[PDB]
Amino acid sequence: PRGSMITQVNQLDELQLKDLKTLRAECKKNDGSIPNLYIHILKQHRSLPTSFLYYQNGALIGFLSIYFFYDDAVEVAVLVSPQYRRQGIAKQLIKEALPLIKSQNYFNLIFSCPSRLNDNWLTSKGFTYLHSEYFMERDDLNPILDYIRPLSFRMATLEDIPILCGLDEVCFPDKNQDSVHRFQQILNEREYEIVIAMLNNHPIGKSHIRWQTKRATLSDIAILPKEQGKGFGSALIAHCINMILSEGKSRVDLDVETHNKKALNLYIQLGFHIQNACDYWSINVNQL
Ligand SMILES: CC(=O)SCCNC(=O)CCNC(=O)[C@H](O)C(C)(C)COP(=O)(O)OP(=O)(O)OC[C@H]1O[C@@H](n2cnc3c(N)ncnc32)[C@H](O)[C@@H]1OP(=O)(O)O
Ligand SMILES: CC(=O)SCCNC(=O)CCNC(=O)[C@H](O)C(C)(C)COP(=O)(O)OP(=O)(O)OC[C@H]1O[C@@H](n2cnc3c(N)ncnc32)[C@H](O)[C@@H]1OP(=O)(O)O
Repeated sequence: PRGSMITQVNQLDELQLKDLKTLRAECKKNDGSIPNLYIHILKQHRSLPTSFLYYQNGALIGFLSIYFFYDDAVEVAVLVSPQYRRQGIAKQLIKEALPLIKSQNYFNLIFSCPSRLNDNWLTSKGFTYLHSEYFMERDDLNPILDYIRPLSFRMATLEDIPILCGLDEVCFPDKNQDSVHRFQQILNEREYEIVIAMLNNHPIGKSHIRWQTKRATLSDIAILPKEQGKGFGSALIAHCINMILSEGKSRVDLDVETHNKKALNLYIQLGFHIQNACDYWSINVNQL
Protein backbone atom coordinates (compact mmCIF):
# COMPACT_ATOMS: atom_id res chain seq x y z
CA PRO A 1 0.00 0.00 0.00
CA ARG A 2 2.85 2.41 0.76
CA GLY A 3 4.15 2.38 -2.82
CA SER A 4 0.70 2.35 -4.43
CA MET A 5 0.06 5.75 -5.93
CA ILE A 6 -2.47 7.30 -8.34
CA THR A 7 -1.71 10.56 -10.14
CA GLN A 8 -4.54 12.46 -11.81
CA VAL A 9 -3.14 14.19 -14.88
CA ASN A 10 -4.31 16.58 -17.62
CA GLN A 11 -1.64 15.43 -20.11
CA LEU A 12 1.23 12.94 -20.08
CA ASP A 13 4.76 14.11 -20.39
CA GLU A 14 7.72 12.34 -21.88
CA LEU A 15 8.12 10.07 -18.98
CA GLN A 16 4.53 9.26 -18.59
CA LEU A 17 4.22 8.54 -22.32
CA LYS A 18 7.14 6.10 -22.38
CA ASP A 19 5.80 4.25 -19.33
CA LEU A 20 2.37 3.96 -20.95
CA LYS A 21 3.90 2.50 -24.12
CA THR A 22 5.76 -0.08 -22.03
CA LEU A 23 2.57 -1.08 -20.21
CA ARG A 24 0.78 -1.16 -23.57
CA ALA A 25 3.40 -3.52 -25.02
CA GLU A 26 3.13 -5.88 -22.05
CA CYS A 27 -0.67 -5.91 -22.35
CA LYS A 28 -0.48 -6.28 -26.14
CA LYS A 29 1.75 -9.33 -25.84
CA ASN A 30 -0.27 -10.86 -22.99
CA ASP A 31 -3.78 -10.26 -24.38
CA GLY A 32 -3.17 -10.08 -28.16
CA SER A 33 -5.02 -6.77 -28.53
CA ILE A 34 -4.99 -3.41 -26.75
CA PRO A 35 -7.66 -0.73 -26.22
CA ASN A 36 -7.43 2.51 -28.15
CA LEU A 37 -5.34 4.99 -26.16
CA TYR A 38 -5.06 7.77 -28.78
CA ILE A 39 -1.46 8.69 -28.09
CA HIS A 40 -1.84 11.92 -30.08
CA ILE A 41 -4.75 12.93 -27.82
CA LEU A 42 -2.76 12.34 -24.62
CA LYS A 43 0.08 14.78 -25.39
CA GLN A 44 -2.62 17.48 -25.49
CA HIS A 45 -3.92 19.68 -22.67
CA ARG A 46 -7.65 19.46 -21.91
CA SER A 47 -10.06 21.25 -19.58
CA LEU A 48 -10.39 18.50 -16.99
CA PRO A 49 -7.56 16.13 -16.02
CA THR A 50 -8.16 13.12 -18.20
CA SER A 51 -5.73 10.26 -17.48
CA PHE A 52 -5.28 8.27 -14.26
CA LEU A 53 -1.89 6.66 -13.76
CA TYR A 54 -1.42 3.88 -11.21
CA TYR A 55 2.12 3.27 -9.91
CA GLN A 56 3.55 0.64 -7.58
CA ASN A 57 6.91 1.84 -6.23
CA GLY A 58 7.48 4.05 -9.25
CA ALA A 59 6.46 1.55 -11.95
CA LEU A 60 3.34 2.23 -14.02
CA ILE A 61 1.05 -0.79 -13.65
CA GLY A 62 -2.38 0.68 -14.42
CA PHE A 63 -3.84 3.32 -16.70
CA LEU A 64 -7.30 4.76 -17.28
CA SER A 65 -8.15 7.55 -19.71
CA ILE A 66 -11.41 9.19 -20.74
CA TYR A 67 -12.19 10.66 -24.15
CA PHE A 68 -14.73 13.19 -25.43
CA PHE A 69 -15.43 12.50 -29.12
CA TYR A 70 -19.18 12.87 -29.62
CA ASP A 71 -21.89 14.45 -27.52
CA ASP A 72 -23.59 11.47 -25.81
CA ALA A 73 -20.69 9.49 -24.46
CA VAL A 74 -17.28 9.21 -22.99
CA GLU A 75 -14.83 6.56 -24.23
CA VAL A 76 -12.85 4.81 -21.48
CA ALA A 77 -9.56 2.98 -22.02
CA VAL A 78 -8.29 0.89 -19.09
CA LEU A 79 -5.07 -1.15 -18.88
CA VAL A 80 -3.65 -3.07 -15.92
CA SER A 81 -0.34 -4.91 -16.01
CA PRO A 82 -0.98 -8.68 -16.20
CA GLN A 83 0.93 -9.23 -12.93
CA TYR A 84 -1.43 -6.96 -11.00
CA ARG A 85 -4.83 -7.98 -12.32
CA ARG A 86 -7.95 -8.64 -10.26
CA GLN A 87 -6.48 -6.79 -7.26
CA GLY A 88 -8.82 -3.79 -7.55
CA ILE A 89 -6.54 -1.61 -9.71
CA ALA A 90 -9.15 -1.08 -12.43
CA LYS A 91 -11.94 -0.52 -9.90
CA GLN A 92 -9.95 2.14 -8.04
CA LEU A 93 -9.15 3.80 -11.37
CA ILE A 94 -12.86 4.08 -12.23
CA LYS A 95 -13.68 5.92 -8.99
CA GLU A 96 -11.07 8.55 -9.89
CA ALA A 97 -12.61 9.25 -13.30
CA LEU A 98 -16.25 9.32 -12.10
CA PRO A 99 -16.40 12.78 -10.44
CA LEU A 100 -14.78 14.23 -13.54
CA ILE A 101 -17.24 12.71 -16.00
CA LYS A 102 -20.10 13.97 -13.83
CA SER A 103 -18.45 17.35 -14.22
CA GLN A 104 -19.14 17.16 -17.97
CA ASN A 105 -22.90 16.33 -18.20
CA TYR A 106 -22.06 12.77 -19.32
CA PHE A 107 -23.64 9.58 -18.00
CA ASN A 108 -22.68 7.08 -20.71
CA LEU A 109 -19.32 5.43 -20.82
CA ILE A 110 -18.06 3.11 -23.55
CA PHE A 111 -15.18 0.68 -22.98
CA SER A 112 -12.76 -0.54 -25.65
CA CYS A 113 -11.97 -4.18 -24.85
CA PRO A 114 -9.56 -6.59 -26.57
CA SER A 115 -11.62 -9.11 -28.53
CA ARG A 116 -12.51 -12.38 -26.75
CA LEU A 117 -10.94 -11.40 -23.43
CA ASN A 118 -13.85 -10.12 -21.32
CA ASP A 119 -17.08 -11.28 -23.00
CA ASN A 120 -18.48 -13.48 -20.23
CA TRP A 121 -18.43 -10.95 -17.38
CA LEU A 122 -19.31 -7.73 -19.21
CA THR A 123 -22.57 -9.55 -19.92
CA SER A 124 -23.13 -10.37 -16.25
CA LYS A 125 -23.04 -6.77 -14.98
CA GLY A 126 -25.14 -5.22 -17.75
CA PHE A 127 -22.63 -4.01 -20.34
CA THR A 128 -24.15 -3.60 -23.80
CA TYR A 129 -21.97 -4.71 -26.70
CA LEU A 130 -22.14 -2.10 -29.46
CA HIS A 131 -19.69 -2.90 -32.29
CA SER A 132 -16.19 -4.21 -32.99
CA GLU A 133 -13.14 -2.50 -34.50
CA TYR A 134 -10.51 -4.49 -36.39
CA PHE A 135 -7.13 -3.40 -37.73
CA MET A 136 -5.97 -5.92 -40.32
CA GLU A 137 -2.82 -6.41 -42.38
CA ARG A 138 -1.79 -8.34 -45.50
CA ASP A 139 1.96 -9.04 -45.79
CA ASP A 140 1.63 -11.37 -48.78
CA LEU A 141 3.71 -10.08 -51.69
CA ASN A 142 1.76 -12.19 -54.18
CA PRO A 143 -1.13 -10.47 -55.99
CA ILE A 144 -4.72 -11.70 -56.10
CA LEU A 145 -5.18 -13.28 -59.53
CA ASP A 146 -8.73 -14.60 -59.07
CA TYR A 147 -11.80 -12.40 -59.10
CA ILE A 148 -12.72 -11.95 -62.74
CA ARG A 149 -15.91 -9.88 -62.44
CA PRO A 150 -17.55 -7.56 -65.00
CA LEU A 151 -16.07 -4.50 -63.27
CA SER A 152 -13.85 -1.65 -64.39
CA PHE A 153 -12.14 0.70 -61.96
CA ARG A 154 -11.16 4.37 -62.15
CA MET A 155 -9.70 6.91 -59.76
CA ALA A 156 -12.14 9.43 -58.33
CA THR A 157 -11.79 13.17 -58.93
CA LEU A 158 -13.54 16.18 -57.41
CA GLU A 159 -16.21 15.77 -60.11
CA ASP A 160 -17.22 12.49 -58.42
CA ILE A 161 -18.72 14.07 -55.28
CA PRO A 162 -22.34 13.04 -56.11
CA ILE A 163 -21.29 9.43 -56.75
CA LEU A 164 -19.21 9.32 -53.56
CA CYS A 165 -21.89 10.99 -51.43
CA GLY A 166 -24.60 8.68 -52.76
CA LEU A 167 -22.53 5.55 -52.14
CA ASP A 168 -21.75 6.63 -48.58
CA GLU A 169 -25.38 7.49 -47.76
CA VAL A 170 -26.63 3.93 -48.34
CA CYS A 171 -23.56 1.98 -47.12
CA PHE A 172 -22.66 4.12 -44.07
CA PRO A 173 -26.07 5.59 -43.19
CA ASP A 174 -25.47 6.83 -39.60
CA LYS A 175 -22.20 8.60 -40.31
CA ASN A 176 -22.62 10.90 -43.31
CA GLN A 177 -22.98 14.47 -42.12
CA ASP A 178 -21.41 16.90 -44.62
CA SER A 179 -20.04 14.17 -46.85
CA VAL A 180 -19.62 16.76 -49.61
CA HIS A 181 -16.88 18.56 -47.70
CA ARG A 182 -15.37 15.39 -46.18
CA PHE A 183 -14.82 13.92 -49.64
CA GLN A 184 -13.51 17.34 -50.68
CA GLN A 185 -10.93 17.21 -47.87
CA ILE A 186 -9.97 13.65 -48.83
CA LEU A 187 -9.62 14.41 -52.55
CA ASN A 188 -7.44 17.46 -51.78
CA GLU A 189 -4.97 15.46 -49.65
CA ARG A 190 -2.08 13.98 -51.67
CA GLU A 191 -1.79 10.87 -49.53
CA TYR A 192 -5.34 9.76 -50.40
CA GLU A 193 -6.96 8.37 -53.51
CA ILE A 194 -10.41 6.87 -54.01
CA VAL A 195 -11.07 3.96 -56.36
CA ILE A 196 -14.54 3.79 -57.94
CA ALA A 197 -15.76 0.41 -59.19
CA MET A 198 -18.02 0.43 -62.27
CA LEU A 199 -20.56 -2.17 -63.31
CA ASN A 200 -21.20 -1.22 -66.94
CA ASN A 201 -21.63 2.46 -66.75
CA HIS A 202 -22.88 2.54 -63.15
CA PRO A 203 -20.59 3.32 -60.22
CA ILE A 204 -21.43 0.55 -57.76
CA GLY A 205 -18.61 0.80 -55.21
CA LYS A 206 -15.73 2.77 -53.79
CA SER A 207 -12.62 2.25 -51.67
CA HIS A 208 -10.31 4.80 -50.05
CA ILE A 209 -6.52 4.33 -50.12
CA ARG A 210 -4.14 6.21 -47.82
CA TRP A 211 -0.66 5.75 -49.29
CA GLN A 212 2.50 5.64 -47.20
CA THR A 213 6.08 4.92 -48.23
CA LYS A 214 6.00 1.20 -47.42
CA ARG A 215 2.28 0.50 -46.99
CA ALA A 216 -1.22 1.70 -47.79
CA THR A 217 -4.46 1.59 -45.82
CA LEU A 218 -7.88 0.67 -47.21
CA SER A 219 -10.97 2.15 -45.58
CA ASP A 220 -14.60 3.10 -46.17
CA ILE A 221 -15.14 0.28 -48.65
CA ALA A 222 -18.71 0.34 -49.95
CA ILE A 223 -20.81 -1.56 -52.48
CA LEU A 224 -24.35 -0.55 -53.42
CA PRO A 225 -26.69 -2.76 -51.32
CA LYS A 226 -28.44 -4.13 -54.41
CA GLU A 227 -25.06 -5.20 -55.85
CA GLN A 228 -23.70 -6.88 -52.70
CA GLY A 229 -23.19 -10.63 -52.56
CA LYS A 230 -22.02 -10.85 -56.18
CA GLY A 231 -18.29 -10.73 -55.45
CA PHE A 232 -17.93 -7.05 -56.39
CA GLY A 233 -16.55 -6.08 -52.98
CA SER A 234 -13.91 -8.81 -53.07
CA ALA A 235 -12.97 -7.80 -56.61
CA LEU A 236 -12.65 -4.14 -55.59
CA ILE A 237 -10.44 -4.93 -52.58
CA ALA A 238 -8.27 -7.27 -54.66
CA HIS A 239 -7.85 -4.56 -57.30
CA CYS A 240 -6.63 -2.13 -54.63
CA ILE A 241 -4.26 -4.79 -53.25
CA ASN A 242 -2.69 -5.46 -56.66
CA MET A 243 -2.51 -1.71 -57.29
CA ILE A 244 -0.72 -1.25 -53.95
CA LEU A 245 1.72 -4.11 -54.59
CA SER A 246 2.59 -2.82 -58.07
CA GLU A 247 3.80 0.42 -56.47
CA GLY A 248 6.35 -1.61 -54.49
CA LYS A 249 4.51 -1.46 -51.16
CA SER A 250 5.18 -4.36 -48.81
CA ARG A 251 1.90 -4.26 -46.88
CA VAL A 252 -1.82 -3.46 -47.17
CA ASP A 253 -3.73 -2.34 -44.07
CA LEU A 254 -7.46 -2.21 -43.46
CA ASP A 255 -9.74 -0.65 -40.85
CA VAL A 256 -13.21 -2.19 -40.59
CA GLU A 257 -16.09 -1.88 -38.13
CA THR A 258 -18.36 -4.91 -37.71
CA HIS A 259 -21.16 -6.11 -35.43
CA ASN A 260 -20.20 -9.81 -35.54
CA LYS A 261 -17.22 -11.98 -36.39
CA LYS A 262 -18.66 -13.48 -39.51
CA ALA A 263 -18.25 -10.26 -41.46
CA LEU A 264 -14.45 -10.64 -41.34
CA ASN A 265 -14.31 -13.85 -43.42
CA LEU A 266 -14.38 -11.59 -46.48
CA TYR A 267 -11.03 -10.08 -45.53
CA ILE A 268 -9.56 -13.40 -44.35
CA GLN A 269 -10.39 -14.86 -47.78
CA LEU A 270 -8.26 -12.07 -49.30
CA GLY A 271 -5.18 -12.75 -47.15
CA PHE A 272 -5.69 -10.33 -44.25
CA HIS A 273 -4.90 -11.20 -40.65
CA ILE A 274 -6.07 -9.46 -37.48
CA GLN A 275 -3.40 -7.19 -36.02
CA ASN A 276 -5.70 -5.62 -33.41
CA ALA A 277 -9.32 -6.19 -32.44
CA CYS A 278 -11.54 -4.38 -29.93
CA ASP A 279 -15.19 -4.73 -28.95
CA TYR A 280 -16.92 -1.62 -27.59
CA TRP A 281 -19.17 -2.26 -24.58
CA SER A 282 -21.43 0.30 -22.93
CA ILE A 283 -22.95 1.13 -19.55
CA ASN A 284 -24.24 4.20 -17.75
CA VAL A 285 -22.53 5.24 -14.51
CA ASN A 286 -25.64 4.18 -12.58
CA GLN A 287 -24.60 0.51 -12.61
CA LEU A 288 -21.22 0.93 -10.77
C1 LIG B 1 -14.35 -2.98 -15.37
C2 LIG B 1 -13.17 -2.87 -16.33
O1 LIG B 1 -12.11 -3.31 -16.04
S1 LIG B 1 -13.39 -2.04 -17.93
C3 LIG B 1 -13.30 -3.25 -19.29
C4 LIG B 1 -12.39 -2.66 -20.38
N1 LIG B 1 -11.60 -3.77 -20.94
C5 LIG B 1 -10.16 -3.69 -20.88
O2 LIG B 1 -9.64 -2.78 -20.41
C6 LIG B 1 -9.30 -4.88 -21.48
C7 LIG B 1 -7.82 -4.54 -21.38
N2 LIG B 1 -7.22 -5.82 -21.02
C8 LIG B 1 -6.99 -6.15 -19.59
O3 LIG B 1 -6.51 -7.20 -19.39
C9 LIG B 1 -7.33 -5.13 -18.46
O4 LIG B 1 -6.15 -4.62 -17.96
C10 LIG B 1 -8.23 -5.65 -17.28
C11 LIG B 1 -9.64 -4.97 -17.41
C12 LIG B 1 -8.46 -7.17 -17.26
C13 LIG B 1 -7.59 -5.25 -15.86
O5 LIG B 1 -8.61 -5.01 -14.91
P1 LIG B 1 -8.40 -5.46 -13.28
O6 LIG B 1 -7.55 -4.43 -12.54
O7 LIG B 1 -7.74 -6.81 -13.20
O8 LIG B 1 -9.90 -5.52 -12.61
P2 LIG B 1 -10.31 -5.22 -11.01
O9 LIG B 1 -9.43 -6.08 -10.06
O10 LIG B 1 -10.10 -3.77 -10.67
O11 LIG B 1 -11.92 -5.61 -10.79
C14 LIG B 1 -12.87 -4.86 -11.49
C15 LIG B 1 -14.23 -5.56 -11.63
O12 LIG B 1 -14.28 -6.27 -12.76
C16 LIG B 1 -14.17 -7.85 -12.37
N3 LIG B 1 -13.18 -8.51 -13.21
C17 LIG B 1 -11.94 -8.06 -13.50
N4 LIG B 1 -11.35 -8.95 -14.30
C18 LIG B 1 -12.21 -9.97 -14.52
C19 LIG B 1 -12.10 -11.11 -15.26
N5 LIG B 1 -11.01 -11.64 -16.06
N6 LIG B 1 -13.11 -11.97 -15.31
C20 LIG B 1 -14.24 -11.71 -14.64
N7 LIG B 1 -14.36 -10.58 -13.92
C21 LIG B 1 -13.34 -9.70 -13.85
C22 LIG B 1 -13.86 -7.90 -11.07
O13 LIG B 1 -14.55 -9.00 -10.38
C23 LIG B 1 -14.46 -6.60 -10.49
O14 LIG B 1 -15.75 -6.85 -10.32
P3 LIG B 1 -16.52 -6.59 -8.88
O15 LIG B 1 -16.10 -5.25 -8.35
O16 LIG B 1 -17.99 -6.58 -9.11
O17 LIG B 1 -16.17 -7.65 -7.87
C1 LIG C 1 -14.00 1.50 -42.53
C2 LIG C 1 -14.90 0.34 -42.94
O1 LIG C 1 -15.68 -0.11 -42.17
S1 LIG C 1 -14.77 -0.33 -44.63
C3 LIG C 1 -15.26 -2.10 -44.69
C4 LIG C 1 -16.69 -2.22 -45.22
N1 LIG C 1 -17.62 -1.94 -44.10
C5 LIG C 1 -18.99 -1.52 -44.33
O2 LIG C 1 -19.69 -1.31 -43.45
C6 LIG C 1 -19.52 -1.34 -45.81
C7 LIG C 1 -20.74 -2.21 -46.10
N2 LIG C 1 -20.95 -1.98 -47.53
C8 LIG C 1 -20.83 -3.01 -48.60
O3 LIG C 1 -21.02 -2.63 -49.68
C9 LIG C 1 -20.54 -4.52 -48.40
O4 LIG C 1 -21.32 -5.04 -47.39
C10 LIG C 1 -19.03 -4.87 -48.18
C11 LIG C 1 -18.09 -3.73 -48.70
C12 LIG C 1 -18.76 -5.15 -46.69
C13 LIG C 1 -18.74 -6.20 -49.03
O5 LIG C 1 -19.33 -6.03 -50.30
P1 LIG C 1 -19.80 -7.42 -51.14
O6 LIG C 1 -19.85 -7.14 -52.64
O7 LIG C 1 -21.16 -7.85 -50.67
O8 LIG C 1 -18.71 -8.59 -50.82
P2 LIG C 1 -18.54 -10.02 -51.66
O9 LIG C 1 -19.79 -10.27 -52.56
O10 LIG C 1 -17.31 -9.93 -52.52
O11 LIG C 1 -18.37 -11.28 -50.57
C14 LIG C 1 -19.45 -11.62 -49.76
C15 LIG C 1 -19.26 -13.00 -49.11
O12 LIG C 1 -19.11 -13.96 -50.01
C16 LIG C 1 -17.58 -14.53 -49.92
N3 LIG C 1 -17.10 -14.63 -51.28
C17 LIG C 1 -17.39 -13.77 -52.28
N4 LIG C 1 -16.79 -14.21 -53.40
C18 LIG C 1 -16.13 -15.35 -53.10
C19 LIG C 1 -15.37 -16.18 -53.87
N5 LIG C 1 -15.00 -16.13 -55.27
N6 LIG C 1 -14.81 -17.26 -53.33
C20 LIG C 1 -15.00 -17.53 -52.03
N7 LIG C 1 -15.76 -16.71 -51.26
C21 LIG C 1 -16.32 -15.62 -51.80
C22 LIG C 1 -16.91 -13.68 -49.15
O13 LIG C 1 -15.89 -14.38 -48.35
C23 LIG C 1 -17.98 -13.03 -48.22
O14 LIG C 1 -18.21 -13.76 -47.13
P3 LIG C 1 -19.06 -13.16 -45.84
O15 LIG C 1 -20.25 -12.33 -46.29
O16 LIG C 1 -19.58 -14.29 -45.02
O17 LIG C 1 -18.17 -12.30 -44.99
